[PDB]
Amino acid sequence: EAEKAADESERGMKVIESRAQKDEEKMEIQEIQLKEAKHIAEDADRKYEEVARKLVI
Amino acid sequence: EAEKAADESERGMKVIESRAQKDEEKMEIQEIQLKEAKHIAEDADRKYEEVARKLVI
Repeated sequence: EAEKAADESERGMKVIESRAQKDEEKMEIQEIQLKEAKHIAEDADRKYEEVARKLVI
Repeated sequence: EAEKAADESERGMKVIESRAQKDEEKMEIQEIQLKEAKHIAEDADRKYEEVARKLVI
């Protein structure tokens, strides 16, 4: 009985760990995309303010 | 042997569940901030285009 319980727990542990690792990898990719979005936002903001100042002059 | 295996399996399942929930939260917040940043980027690009045209005029 204990052997059966241990094997079932082992299988559940392995599958849940695999799914967690894959979702973690995708989360890392999402963070990379967020960083790129941050950079694009900052660059565009600088563009806009510079152009507005030049237009005023 | 079975007792020790069961204890280790329980601890591993606990830690994997905690890490999985952490990953889900990170994925959610990453997606939210990503969408907000993309919308801000769209707004900035539109503003840049409009002010550039006015500047040429």
